[PDB]
Amino acid sequence: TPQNITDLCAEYHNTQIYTLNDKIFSYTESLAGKREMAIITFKNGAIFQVEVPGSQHIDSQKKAIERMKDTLRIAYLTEAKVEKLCVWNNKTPHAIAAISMAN
Amino acid sequence: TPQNITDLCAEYHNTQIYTLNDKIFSYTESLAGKREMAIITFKNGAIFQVEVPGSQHIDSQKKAIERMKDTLRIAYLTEAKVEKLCVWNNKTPHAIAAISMAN
Amino acid sequence: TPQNITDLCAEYHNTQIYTLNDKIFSYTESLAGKREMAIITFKNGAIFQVEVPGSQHIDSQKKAIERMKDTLRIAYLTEAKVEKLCVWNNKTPHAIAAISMAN
Amino acid sequence: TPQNITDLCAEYHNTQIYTLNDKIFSYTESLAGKREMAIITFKNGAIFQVEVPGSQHIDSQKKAIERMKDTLRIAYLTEAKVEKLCVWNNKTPHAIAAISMAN
Amino acid sequence: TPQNITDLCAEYHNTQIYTLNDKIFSYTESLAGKREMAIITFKNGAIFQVEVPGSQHIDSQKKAIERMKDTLRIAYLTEAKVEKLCVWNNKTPHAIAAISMAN
Ligand SMILES: CC(=O)N[C@H]1[C@@H](O[C@H]2[C@@H](O)[C@@H](CO)O[C@@H](O[C@H]3[C@H](O[C@@H]4O[C@@H](C)[C@@H](O)[C@@H](O)[C@@H]4O)[C@@H](O)[C@@H](O)O[C@@H]3CO)[C@@H]2O[C@@H]2O[C@@H](C)[C@@H](O)[C@@H](O)[C@@H]2O)O[C@H](CO)[C@H](O)[C@@H]1O
Ligand SMILES: CC(=O)N[C@H]1[C@@H](O[C@H]2[C@@H](O)[C@@H](CO)O[C@@H](O[C@H]3[C@H](O[C@@H]4O[C@@H](C)[C@@H](O)[C@@H](O)[C@@H]4O)[C@@H](O)[C@@H](O)O[C@@H]3CO)[C@@H]2O[C@@H]2O[C@@H](C)[C@@H](O)[C@@H](O)[C@@H]2O)O[C@H](CO)[C@H](O)[C@@H]1O
Ligand SMILES: CC(=O)N[C@H]1[C@@H](O[C@H]2[C@@H](O)[C@@H](CO)O[C@@H](O[C@H]3[C@H](O[C@@H]4O[C@@H](C)[C@@H](O)[C@@H](O)[C@@H]4O)[C@@H](O)[C@H](O)O[C@@H]3CO)[C@@H]2O[C@@H]2O[C@@H](C)[C@@H](O)[C@@H](O)[C@@H]2O)O[C@H](CO)[C@H](O)[C@@H]1O
Ligand SMILES: C[C@@H]1O[C@@H](O)[C@@H](O)[C@H](O)[C@@H]1O
Ligand SMILES: [Ca+2]
Ligand SMILES: [Ca+2]
Ligand SMILES: [Ca+2]
Ligand SMILES: [Ca+2]
Ligand SMILES: [Ca+2]
Ligand SMILES: [Ca+2]
Ligand SMILES: [Ca+2]
Ligand SMILES: [Ca+2]
Ligand SMILES: [Ca+2]
Ligand SMILES: [Ca+2]
Repeated sequence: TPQNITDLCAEYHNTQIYTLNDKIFSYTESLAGKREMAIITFKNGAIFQVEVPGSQHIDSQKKAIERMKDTLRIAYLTEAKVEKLCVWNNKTPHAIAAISMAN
Repeated sequence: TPQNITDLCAEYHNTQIYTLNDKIFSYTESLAGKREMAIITFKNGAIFQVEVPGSQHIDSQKKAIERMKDTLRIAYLTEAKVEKLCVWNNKTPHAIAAISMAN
Repeated sequence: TPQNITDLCAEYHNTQIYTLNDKIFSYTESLAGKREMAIITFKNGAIFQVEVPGSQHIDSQKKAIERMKDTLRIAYLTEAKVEKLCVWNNKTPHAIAAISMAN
Repeated sequence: TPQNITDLCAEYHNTQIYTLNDKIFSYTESLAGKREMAIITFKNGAIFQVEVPGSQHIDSQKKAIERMKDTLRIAYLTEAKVEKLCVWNNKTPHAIAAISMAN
Repeated sequence: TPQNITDLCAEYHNTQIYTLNDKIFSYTESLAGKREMAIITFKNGAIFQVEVPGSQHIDSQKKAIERMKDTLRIAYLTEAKVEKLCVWNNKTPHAIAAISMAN
């Protein structure tokens, strides 16, 4: 089991770490059919999504996807500093696999 | 996959973007049978609903509807600025499909 | 579809409106068997319940009943001003059907 | 249907009301197998549990037990004054049936 | 039934109490397949996980595992003092069984 976000992300092909050290600049969420997703941006221009749940996901991931959207919303509203995001770079916008927060 | 609320909105027939750049003025919620819904308003007079779940909604939208009501409630209680809403303008009040929050 | 709490409330028999314009004074909840409910009070002495879920409630209402109790708890904790309640007056205490909040 | 915690409590055998009028001093929760429970303490040394779900609870209590643990966590974190707890006194620690908050 | 975290922890093999008396330094959450987990850190260098759910967990633990991740997130965002953690020390990072907060 990895002990940090960087090591976790390195377990996956098609992932990279973005180091933001910044609060989330905007938060977007959609309930439209086939676009049940969230999109966040940062002041530097980065745009990331939480993917629409789908065939690329195993059943163990469905609760986690819902948790990640909960996390991003509350981070946005508390202005919480996002340290790193582990993201899939084989999707546009890049898709969030993991997030770390620190003061 | 779209990169913002505007492009997302444009993927659907009968939707429109409203730009509010304002906090939610009022939040209303009902548990009454056949009226399990939320209604928000803005200072400018805009009134928007999250629809009662029914046959216009595919199963994947169900969770997303419940999430949208959570988001609108907490956005209200935190006085969070709403940037844009993507809505179905074929319903009265207009029905929320997506929301973006930013300053 | 109604556009406000008053018009919603009018769609049902045995309901009335209270206009509190005040924060919730007290919040109570219970997990005891057959009494899985919440009760709220206002400074003016009004007492209201979210009913125990039951045969009088259609399946679509079950999720809404849970949400209502979530809303009341967070409204209480943030000292959010309640504008109006729509309640059923054929129950004792009067039972909440819908709520509106505005600053 | 009762109108307050004291009357609700009096509808059950092996219950009593504690009147704390204080915030929760400590919050403990466990995910360990067979001890999926929460424990609260008050500064006066009183200790209470939310029981591990079990055959002593009817299905309708299952959601309400989960709500109670949510309520105690957020009360702890917001330093909300707990007015009274109704508890079953044939358990050790005494088991929470209901809570009121006021202040 | 135990009355505190130290006694609860002692009912299990391969556990120990860590006494932190400090807020969470970092919170990390992942939705990546087979790594649906959370990791927290403390200023002192301690790293702990909430395990990916697996065959080492019974059905009654599933909801509590989701609850714990909810608790850690909100503890982190509130800068809540964590008193103790009961952890499995035959996992790396050590795996959270129970948490107590007090300040
Ligand atoms: C920083 C890092 O870890 N790795 C690389 C990487 O980063 C760029 C790559 O993700 C491309 C993919 O198109 O997007 C660039 O950002 C765009 C923004 O694109 C949006 O945000 C990213 C993160 C993706 O989700 C993408 O799908 C989104 O559309 C766009 O919104 C606008 O801001 O323009 C920038 C490019 O200027 C990534 O660039 C990196 O992040 C941006 C925000 C900015 O900080 C750049 O300075 C930074 O490089 O690939 C690039 C390729 O040049 C480099 O190798 C990075 O080192
Ligand atoms: C009785 C008691 O509470 N602790 C013992 C115990 O503690 C050390 C032990 O848990 C080892 C792992 O076997 O880890 C040491 O911490 C590492 C950090 O490791 C991470 O956090 C711990 C808690 C585990 O989850 C581990 O899997 C994680 O990797 C590591 O991140 C880095 O910071 O280095 C430290 C020190 O090696 C535990 O050490 C204790 O806790 C740390 C935070 C610090 O306070 C240490 O000074 C302290 O000893 O075992 C040691 C003997 O190894 C002592 O008996 C403790 O009393
Ligand atoms: C973005 C866009 O295309 N806007 C055009 C649109 O806006 C009006 C329509 O959306 C109509 C359709 O009913 O409602 C108008 O607003 C009413 C308001 O309606 C409630 O809120 C709107 C957003 C809808 O969800 C309705 O279903 C709701 O009932 C009433 O509650 C209010 O009392 O009165 C206003 C009219 O003043 C929309 O008005 C626009 O948005 C409002 C909030 C104001 O900003 C107003 O100035 C705008 O015009 O249709 C108009 C036609 O005049 C324009 O073409 C807009 O571009
Ligand atoms: C109110 C009391 O508080 C503590 O002393 C517990 O050990 C008792 O069992 C009871 O819960
Ligand atoms: Ca700010
Ligand atoms: Ca702000
Ligand atoms: Ca901080
Ligand atoms: Ca204000
Ligand atoms: Ca006050
Ligand atoms: Ca306000
Ligand atoms: Ca204080
Ligand atoms: Ca207060
Ligand atoms: Ca601080
Ligand atoms: Ca405090």
